[PDB]
Amino acid sequence: SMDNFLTALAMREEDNRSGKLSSVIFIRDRNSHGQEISGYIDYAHRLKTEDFEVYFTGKKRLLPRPTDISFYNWDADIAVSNSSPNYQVIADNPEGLLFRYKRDRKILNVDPKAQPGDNSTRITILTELYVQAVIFDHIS
Ligand SMILES: [Zn+2]
Ligand SMILES: [Zn+2]
Ligand SMILES: [Zn+2]
Ligand SMILES: [Zn+2]
Ligand SMILES: [Zn+2]
Ligand SMILES: [Zn+2]
Ligand SMILES: [Zn+2]
Repeated sequence: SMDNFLTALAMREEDNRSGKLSSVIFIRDRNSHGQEISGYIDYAHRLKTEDFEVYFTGKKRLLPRPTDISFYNWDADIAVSNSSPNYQVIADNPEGLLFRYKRDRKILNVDPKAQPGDNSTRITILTELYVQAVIFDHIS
């Protein structure tokens, strides 16, 4: 069933689809072969390309992938920044991991504890689904 995580995504689905809101989902967890993974997911683009019923009904867990905005698997020596339709990866250094929302050109600092940026909020989701889940919400 849905805990805080899927409820949070369900609450944001309509506005992500329509473009009123653009959410980036940070998940740190593990793959199914015992390695930690983390990465940043463009929620609106995933909605556009996948039937989210699979996730809402618990048929599959949402997880970050190498094709997402950025993705890490330290055990596997993988760290990639492919960007996404809605976000460009613009910096990654001690001052922050920075994405730019392409439509409005505003900068998001997407470190899991970051001060997120203009018209962005960050919320940690308490969920048993993942080691850490953080949602950044950008109001365009
Ligand atoms: Zn798209
Ligand atoms: Zn697409
Ligand atoms: Zn739906
Ligand atoms: Zn999948
Ligand atoms: Zn490890
Ligand atoms: Zn940090
Ligand atoms: Zn706002």
